[PDB]
Amino acid sequence: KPFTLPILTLGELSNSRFPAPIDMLYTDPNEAIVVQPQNGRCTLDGTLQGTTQLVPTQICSFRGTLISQTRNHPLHVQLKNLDGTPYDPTDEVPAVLGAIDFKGTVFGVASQRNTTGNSIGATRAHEVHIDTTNPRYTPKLGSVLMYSESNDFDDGQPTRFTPIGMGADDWHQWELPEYSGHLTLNMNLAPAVAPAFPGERILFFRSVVPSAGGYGSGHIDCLIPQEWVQHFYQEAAPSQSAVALIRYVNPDTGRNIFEAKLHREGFITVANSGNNPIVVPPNGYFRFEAWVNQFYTLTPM
Amino acid sequence: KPFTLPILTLGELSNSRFPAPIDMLYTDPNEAIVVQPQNGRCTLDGTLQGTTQLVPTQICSFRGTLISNHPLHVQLKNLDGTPYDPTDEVPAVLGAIDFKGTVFGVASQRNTTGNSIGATRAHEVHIDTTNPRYTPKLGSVLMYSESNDFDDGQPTRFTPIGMGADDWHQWELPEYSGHLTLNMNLAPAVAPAFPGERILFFRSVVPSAGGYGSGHIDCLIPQEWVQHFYQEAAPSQSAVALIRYVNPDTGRNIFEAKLHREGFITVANSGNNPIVVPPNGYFRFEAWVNQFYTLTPM
Repeated sequence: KPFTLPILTLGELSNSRFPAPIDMLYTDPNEAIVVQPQNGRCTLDGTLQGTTQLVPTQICSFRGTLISQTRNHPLHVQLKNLDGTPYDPTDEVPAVLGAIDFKGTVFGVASQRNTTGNSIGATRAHEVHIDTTNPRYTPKLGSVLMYSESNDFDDGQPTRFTPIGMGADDWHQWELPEYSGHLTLNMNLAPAVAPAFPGERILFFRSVVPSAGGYGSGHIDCLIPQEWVQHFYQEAAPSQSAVALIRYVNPDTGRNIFEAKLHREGFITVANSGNNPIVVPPNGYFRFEAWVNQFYTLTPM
Repeated sequence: KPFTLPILTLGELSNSRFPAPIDMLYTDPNEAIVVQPQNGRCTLDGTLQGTTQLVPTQICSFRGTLISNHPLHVQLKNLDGTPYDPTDEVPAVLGAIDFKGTVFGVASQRNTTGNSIGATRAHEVHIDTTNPRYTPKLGSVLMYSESNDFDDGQPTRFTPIGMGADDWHQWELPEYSGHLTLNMNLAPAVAPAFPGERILFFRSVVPSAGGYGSGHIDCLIPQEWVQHFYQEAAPSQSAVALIRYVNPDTGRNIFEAKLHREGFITVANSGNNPIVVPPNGYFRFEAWVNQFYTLTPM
């Protein structure tokens, strides 16, 4: 079964680490870096890793039951899986699938539709935020702590968190949260990735997301788009080497814009050409060319 | 080139009319109906119709510039950032809300001009698509917010969340150009062609910001099918593709359905109780058939 990439253009792709469209391709203009995101992790032969799940509108969402305590009002959410199934802390995953995979304050909307009590079916929804550096951000243990200026939430009722953007100018998108709290280390992580040679840089799919105040830039970079995650998962094409050579191509004219290494682990490196941003045709997209090895030398893009 | 369906399960699929996961399959428990949604419209050979675009998180979103219950007049652009041309042969800007109701969400800004370039803000808003100023075909929509903390002249984004009031009519199209200028370039209405058949819907249950509204949004095919048909562009060998909902473990056909070339599904009405399907099941293409194929009662 031949390995293939989706033929969606840049403006037709979705971020795999935040529910947003892709705005541009991006490489670090200062240096090469090492990253370890947990959403948007899928090998080329279709193995999901980290906290990666398949629904693009559920990335960084939470689902569960509100638990009352004992101005910013605390809202403890006892989690279930985003697909409604019970959450099992013994699963070999870093946290509930879809959990926020970086340090920062994410603002969004928490909503409820009552299933028990005297008002079954009654609904409410208000802005909330989740600080993933809070010691009660414990999605591996099965709970997160939200905060809201509204106390209009019903105890014991189903509660969904939908993320919107930056709740504060405090994002560190490559710093993993402590999924089990201050005491216990992270486990079952998707591996860290980095260029294997000097002169190479990871190529990111960059989105710019909203912010509820301040001057935060709103950058979220993913290794592959969510549509690629869905594609590899379903195709499960055998990887014939550690490195697939791919080209950003103009499908109308056949012109090759630049070449890149698509690693079996599920991320892209390009040869550093080291200045100001990447210009690609809006009708173009990546196309698989051949299976190569690590000793392939990339032409500066 | 053979026709194929994605193998994603129900809980792995996205609604094509709202940014939400699919919750269940659904048919009308009383009668056959006629529907004409404008999002989630794609023929089996990959022709997008209506206001359908490809990004699943952008459905029912708006993008534009704030011009001037505090009213927020938004001059629209396309969701992919390109300018919006009202002369395009579309019912409205791609991704626009395609039903009558109050949709609540968050409006956000990041300043690009003035003395505070880069400054941001975001607040809950709602859009009443029955408002005379809901005119996404002309290129503008009116939002309302309890906060005044918005800067005019600045890029403005609306992200939908759910019901702003218990007033949804998901099959009643809005007046995209206002009370004037009846809708144009619409994706066609669809309905079962025979008695005893019903349209099979992919149903989402979305949030609500007050009241007892059910939150139902039904789509003809999931957004992943839209993306898949668009890329594959497999020629339709007949007007009706026979598909079966299968259990991949056992290979058992749970039920069969007609997948019409226009891009919607009908099943043989079996009356009673909501639909029981295994979590690991998915639709797969079986063969090309015609209108005279008799579906087994679902």
